[PDB]
Amino acid sequence: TQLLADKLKKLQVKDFQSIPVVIHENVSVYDAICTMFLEDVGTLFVVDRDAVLVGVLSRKDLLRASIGQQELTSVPVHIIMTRMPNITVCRREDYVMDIAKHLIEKQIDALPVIKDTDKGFEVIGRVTKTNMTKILVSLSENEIL
Amino acid sequence: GKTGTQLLADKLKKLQVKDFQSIPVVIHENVSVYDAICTMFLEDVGTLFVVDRDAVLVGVLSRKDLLRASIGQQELTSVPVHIIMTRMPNITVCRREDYVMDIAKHLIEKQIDALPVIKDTDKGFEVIGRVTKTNMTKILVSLSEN
Ligand SMILES: Nc1ncnc2c1ncn2[C@@H]1O[C@H](COP(=O)(O)OP(=O)(O)O)[C@@H](O)[C@H]1O
Ligand SMILES: Nc1ncnc2c1ncn2[C@@H]1O[C@H](COP(=O)(O)OP(=O)(O)O)[C@@H](O)[C@H]1O
Repeated sequence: TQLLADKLKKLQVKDFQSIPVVIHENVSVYDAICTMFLEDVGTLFVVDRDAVLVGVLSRKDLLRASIGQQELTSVPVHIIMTRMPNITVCRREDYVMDIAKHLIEKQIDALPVIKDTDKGFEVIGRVTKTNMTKILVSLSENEIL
Repeated sequence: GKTGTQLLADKLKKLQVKDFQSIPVVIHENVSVYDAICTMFLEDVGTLFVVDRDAVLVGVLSRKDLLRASIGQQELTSVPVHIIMTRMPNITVCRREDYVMDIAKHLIEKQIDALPVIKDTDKGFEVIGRVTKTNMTKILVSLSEN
């Protein structure tokens, strides 16, 4: 059954990514939490003015913040975001299997799908445990490839 | 089925929760929102299950449930979690003998991350395990290594 595993290891992000949810880095912690409920997501991708990736913000970053009791309404998200270097990203041609393992090796719920531009790492989707769970329902229902 | 991907599908459909579950992380219903937020970081989970004086399921709590609460206009941080829990009977649960992929549809269709695994007792559901999207993602990985 090794060529079957081979073939799964070649499913690509292109086909299984969700949209990106992004915020500007100069947005407040309060505003980012708001966006989190409006978009009903679990991770936000933080961008700079033009509009390259610069960090990420999970439910736990924000909860940590709101329990910290700084002036939330004034406090910009670059203060608390997880920053570049230093985020696990992927690209549309990356294999979902690899991505699944990163999500496990690194215990995070989502990766950003970036694109190498003449601006930098721009954000063009996400891939998350939900995507993985969907790919896993699709296979059990024999609906892939 | 006739094909490789069909046989793969066939085994996927036969996997039961009992073999793909994580420990339950469980709090009492008279604990504060603040304590819940702490337990949540301590145990490093995204869903706490809430039980009563008899150890019987009474609700769930997600990370966003507690985020919403901790920034409510009203002070909700000091209040008991039963004020703010998603209550029974509108919690979706599962049992050891349930098929994993039946549970994967529920996670997706109902748009939740975890289902408590429970045991029927004459007094209600006893929490005996956790099933989440992390469990699900591990099964995918295993497909590629195994
Ligand atoms: N793609 C990522 N790359 C690097 N770090 C991340 C990434 N996504 C989240 N993180 C950080 O790692 C932690 C894990 O958060 P995550 O697993 O998404 O959910 P949560 O914090 O809601 O339980 C958070 O501190 C988050 O900011
Ligand atoms: N197993 C469940 N059954 C019923 N409701 C749940 C269950 N798990 C979570 N919920 C509720 O559904 C909403 C979404 O939960 P979930 O996706 O798990 O976390 P979050 O709110 O961080 O996105 C929350 O209000 C939570 O109380």
